[PDB]
Amino acid sequence: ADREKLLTESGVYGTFATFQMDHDWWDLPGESRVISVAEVKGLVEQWSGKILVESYLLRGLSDHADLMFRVHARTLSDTQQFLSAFMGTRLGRHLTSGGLLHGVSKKPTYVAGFPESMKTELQVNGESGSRPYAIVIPIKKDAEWWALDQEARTALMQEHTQAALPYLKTVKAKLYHSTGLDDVDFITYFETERLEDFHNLVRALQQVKEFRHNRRFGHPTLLGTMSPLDEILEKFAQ
Amino acid sequence: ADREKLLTESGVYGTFATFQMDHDWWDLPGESRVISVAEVKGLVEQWSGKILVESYLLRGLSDHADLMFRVHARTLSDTQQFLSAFMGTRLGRHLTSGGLLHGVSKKPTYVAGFPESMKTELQVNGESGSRPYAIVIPIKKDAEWWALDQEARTALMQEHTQAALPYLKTVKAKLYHSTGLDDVDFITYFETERLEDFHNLVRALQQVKEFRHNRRFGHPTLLGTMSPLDEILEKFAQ
Amino acid sequence: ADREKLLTESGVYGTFATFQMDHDWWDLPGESRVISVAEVKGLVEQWSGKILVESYLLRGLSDHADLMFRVHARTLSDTQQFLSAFMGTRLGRHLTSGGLLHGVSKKPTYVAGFPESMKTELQVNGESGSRPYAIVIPIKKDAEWWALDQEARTALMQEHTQAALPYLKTVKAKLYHSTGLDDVDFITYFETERLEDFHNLVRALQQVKEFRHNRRFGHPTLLGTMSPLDEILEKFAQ
Amino acid sequence: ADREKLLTESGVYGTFATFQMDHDWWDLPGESRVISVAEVKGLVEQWSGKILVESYLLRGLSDHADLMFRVHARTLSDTQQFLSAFMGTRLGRHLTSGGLLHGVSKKPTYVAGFPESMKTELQVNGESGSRPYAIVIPIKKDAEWWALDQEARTALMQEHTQAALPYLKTVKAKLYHSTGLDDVDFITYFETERLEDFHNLVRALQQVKEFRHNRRFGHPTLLGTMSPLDEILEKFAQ
Amino acid sequence: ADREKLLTESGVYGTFATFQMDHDWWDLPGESRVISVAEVKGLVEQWSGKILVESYLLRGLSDHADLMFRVHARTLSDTQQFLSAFMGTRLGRHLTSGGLLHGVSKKPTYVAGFPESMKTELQVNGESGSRPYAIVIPIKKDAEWWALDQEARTALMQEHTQAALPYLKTVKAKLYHSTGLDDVDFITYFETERLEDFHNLVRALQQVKEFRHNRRFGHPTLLGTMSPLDEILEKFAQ
Ligand code: HEM
Ligand code: HEM
Ligand code: HEM
Ligand code: HEM
Ligand code: HEM
Repeated sequence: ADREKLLTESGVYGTFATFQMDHDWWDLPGESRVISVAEVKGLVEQWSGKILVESYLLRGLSDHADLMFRVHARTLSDTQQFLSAFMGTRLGRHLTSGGLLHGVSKKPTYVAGFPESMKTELQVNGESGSRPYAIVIPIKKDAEWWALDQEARTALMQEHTQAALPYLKTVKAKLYHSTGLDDVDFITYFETERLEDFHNLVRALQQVKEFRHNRRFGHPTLLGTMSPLDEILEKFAQ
Repeated sequence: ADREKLLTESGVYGTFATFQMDHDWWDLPGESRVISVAEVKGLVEQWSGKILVESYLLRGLSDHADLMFRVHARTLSDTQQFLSAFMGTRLGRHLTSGGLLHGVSKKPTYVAGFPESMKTELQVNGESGSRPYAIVIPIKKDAEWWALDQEARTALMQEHTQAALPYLKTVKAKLYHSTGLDDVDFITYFETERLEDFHNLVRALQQVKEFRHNRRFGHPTLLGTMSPLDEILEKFAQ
Repeated sequence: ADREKLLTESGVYGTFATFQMDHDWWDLPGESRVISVAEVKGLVEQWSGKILVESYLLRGLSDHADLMFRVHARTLSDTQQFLSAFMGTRLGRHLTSGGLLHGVSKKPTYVAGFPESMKTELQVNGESGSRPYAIVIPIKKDAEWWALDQEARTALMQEHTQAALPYLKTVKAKLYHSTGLDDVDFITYFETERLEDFHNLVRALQQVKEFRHNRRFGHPTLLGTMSPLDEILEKFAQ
Repeated sequence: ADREKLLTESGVYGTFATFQMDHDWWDLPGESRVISVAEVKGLVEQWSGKILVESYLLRGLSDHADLMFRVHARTLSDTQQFLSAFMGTRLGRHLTSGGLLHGVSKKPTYVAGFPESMKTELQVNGESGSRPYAIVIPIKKDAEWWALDQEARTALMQEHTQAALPYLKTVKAKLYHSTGLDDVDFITYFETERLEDFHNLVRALQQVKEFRHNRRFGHPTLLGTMSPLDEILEKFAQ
Repeated sequence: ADREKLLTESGVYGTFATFQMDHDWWDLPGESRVISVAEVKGLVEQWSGKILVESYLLRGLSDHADLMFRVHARTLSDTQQFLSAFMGTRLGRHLTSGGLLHGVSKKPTYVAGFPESMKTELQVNGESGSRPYAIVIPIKKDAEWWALDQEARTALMQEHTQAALPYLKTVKAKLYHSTGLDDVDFITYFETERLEDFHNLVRALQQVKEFRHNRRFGHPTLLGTMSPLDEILEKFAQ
């Protein structure tokens, strides 16, 4: 059950790591490539004790990116060790590291102050399907947002949540608190089988006032398809 | 007829994919290059069932770009599969992927609220010629735009449309709704045999108020000439 | 006389194309380099029917640039074909394409509304010398500029023109209308034997109000020396 | 004891130097790599008279960076000579230099003007552990900050200090005065065993008014693990 | 004495050229590298008639840069010819050219309008030492600055000069007028034996009003050590 503990509980660090495959990877024979896929596969299993790693095919959906990992760990030391080991494998040595972002999952700041009916809706179980699309949008808030007192922010966030409620059924959302660990305040992560819903979700949110306090939004916006690592890697060994 | 259903109907995803050819492609003999063009040509025909692909020569018109595809598909899964297959062909292995943008085609938001005579003019058949120039300008709206109510935006869009009406006859326009799928809100796409008209069209639009709510406009602005894939690729195999 | 028709008449497209030579070019023997200069020389002659090409030594004057062409053509199709052919020559295959900008030459928008004495001074023949320095500054206007009515813009332009009049004799100026063909509204081009004069010219213009409506100015500012192609290329074949 | 004099005394220059390992490093045999690690190790020891160098593993924590040095020296001349020597070693020749920033340590400008109890708290010994995480955030103040008089700035800094006091015990902080030696005003450096606390510390500080006078903040924000040089380099010679 | 005429007189153009050494330079044997240093050394002496060149070790002090020349010439033609010949030497062919900026030295615009005591202090001889640190900060003024009349700017500059007077003794300053020749208005250049003083100088200047009319400041800020060309190049041939 500890797999779920990393995915839901607070205190857990989440890292998003992007990679792009070099040209000269394909100058390697398909034999050696398949051997290299085995190494990576094996390294991940070795770390299955200390961290949970999920993989996404970004190739053909996000610019300048083929692969993303989402890594859950209780210390970033562990995530560092893993990612460094990964980048050291034969396969990793032909990758170019793109972006890298960290944030901790936390007990919610505002939700207690929302009405009880809104709390009930937030508990009712949302999207949960196999091989969803996944989106990742990093966000930095403006100075104005921190200047507001708690009551003001709580009210703006209630408005946010209200706009989003109709999309709970078809879009799963997870929030990571990132300030100080890199150049952004939050990493937002989403899963959905229907991208048009996620698009409508973001359009709904562009109406709420809070959404203009986002000094940075995307850059990049990462789009991909969530899949087992073997499947993604096996595609590269052809 | 399903080819036109992808080009006109709502719900269809449109992807714009840019590529640049490596120096070392030309270090390959003209024989192997012509072989490689056959592979790509064949791959596209294999996907002719599930997607429609159109090609544009950007070399010599847009900076740092040789080729662009506009890809229509009902799911971005299919577009992903295609693009990844493409990038894997021998030809694709010597390409560097530039930008990548997605947006869904939608039933119009404001046009119902326009006067009847304007609706008639929008129906009257515009530009439709062979081997036109094509332009692509990605756009992100400012926060102020979303703060406006529906009535205010409808009025601003009627003004936009009015400015553009005289150009219907010589410029074809298509709009893709992109928010959430990448870093922009819209992808605008245009065809014309006379670039002067398109330039005059944009100047006319720079007068309307709405046009200042474009927090981002171009970067890149892509200019090319639309042509059959064999013609473009054949040029690279010389 | 048609050479002058391309340089002065309206409707003519002007393209500015920058290039930088790769390190590995020099790894080629001086024999092959001279052969390659012949090929380029020959290609230009073959296009002398449909376009006019002029060349500028940017090496040592503009950062990250060795060569610039200014190409006049009546369609960008023809400019595309040429530049693509050029980039295909053995010499072109060792070049890295820098920036690329287009604009059409047009009948003047404001000059009719100026006083008659100012019209006469604008007619009086300015600088025209061999092997001048050449400068190219791209410009994008701010939203405020388009919000102004014609009367306001004509008055601001009369002020611009007034500031510039004393420099007509030692600086030649040409303006290209670029909006919609790339990320800028204008391409400005100048020739002078005395760079201090051009520097004073720009200083004089930084006083006029209109000059603060330039949301983008330069980036890059291109400086070079105008010369026959054979002389530039010959220098690289040593 | 002079090691501590460099780390705490005023007048001492501090340099932060980032590096990333090239792909072709791994194309060298493990033999030669181990040789190369010996050379660097030896160079550092030769400079142990004139400078103190500390090392941080950025690989897997900061994007596009594997290694950082923090170098203390009494002249930047010495730091120059060392870094240039380092970049010349065989290992250094397969590195790509990322960012580089300098600042001098100074006697505090505002702390004398704080209340006595706050001064006592600042003296009380904070975090001091082995192999901490390290963070580095470069900062540039806005024009408004310098326009304030000394009294206004003292008051805003007292507020900053207050917000940060609870974190003294679990976060060590060091400030370098950087204006004029590069494009920023300050380099901030931190050590902590608990990244959660650092994150909370930055959140607490986002409430104070002074924190909005930071025209630039991060870009990059550097995150790593502090460790002996032999251990980091050893990792690369596998 | 004409060496000093280029360094002090008006009308003289000054060019700042930055370079970085390729990895593959060190793949050349130490024999060939020392031969290459001879070539460059000789080329400089051949141009000793027409231009004065001074060299600076940027490696280890400025990011992404190893070498800088400051070149004084009466025409930029001569600077262009030199730099191009330089970049063509075997040594220059393994260099990557970084930034490049030009500006003319001019008779002062405001100093006549200052009080007489301030004029006397400006005459009293400042810093002049061997092998100083050198700093170069490019500056672009904001639109507001040019909107001001001459009296306003003279007053703002007197305030600048007053803030700076105490540093005349330990910092030498030189100003180049750059508008129109590249993307900035001024190139500022400084020599000092004590970097702490220069830092304090810039801090003192950050309090004057004029200093917030700098729309761009640095990017880059170049820091190095001034030395004979032999010594710098010799270091690279080891
Ligand atoms: C799927 C529907 C969504 C729901 C139900 C939802 C709900 C919430 C809730 C309840 C919070 C408050 C967390 C707390 O109390 O600590 C929150 C925060 C946040 N949400 Fe969403 N959200 C949704 C979609 C989105 C989207 C699409 C984005 C942006 C792409 C987004 C961006 C954020 C950000 C940046 C915060 C943190 C703001 C802050 O605490 O200062 N959310 N969301
Ligand atoms: C060729 C003639 C043109 C016509 C007839 C036209 C017409 C329209 C119409 C009717 C809409 C509203 C669609 C809806 O109801 O959702 C629209 C939207 C839009 N148009 Fe155009 N347009 C033209 C050219 C352009 C050009 C040149 C651009 C920009 C390069 C442009 C940019 C946009 C954008 C960004 C929107 C989305 C507005 C929004 O919903 O915020 N149009 N256009
Ligand atoms: C020889 C000195 C110059 C003269 C005589 C001159 C004259 C003019 C005139 C008459 C126009 C308006 C043309 C029309 O009515 O369509 C114009 C437009 C323009 N000029 Fe100049 N100019 C000079 C130098 C410059 C310089 C140095 C720059 C900037 C580097 C510049 C930037 C522009 C721009 C961007 C426009 C287009 C403005 C608009 O139409 O919205 N000019 N110039
Ligand atoms: C417990 C941790 C911290 C403490 C105890 C602390 C305390 C202080 C104190 C006392 C000063 C004044 C130095 C003087 O008077 O000359 C100062 C300056 C400064 N601190 Fe902190 N701070 C802490 C954390 C941070 C953090 C997390 C940041 C930013 C990420 C930061 C940014 C700065 C900056 C930029 C200055 C210079 C302000 C100026 O002189 O304009 N500090 N800090
Ligand atoms: C020894 C210290 C300095 C002294 C004595 C000094 C003095 C002066 C003087 C007298 C002028 C006006 C000359 C004229 O009439 O054109 C001037 C201009 C200027 N100085 Fe300084 N300066 C010093 C340091 C600096 C520094 C550190 C910077 C920036 C890093 C700087 C930036 C400028 C700029 C951009 C101008 C041109 C202002 C304009 O004409 O718009 N100066 N300086």
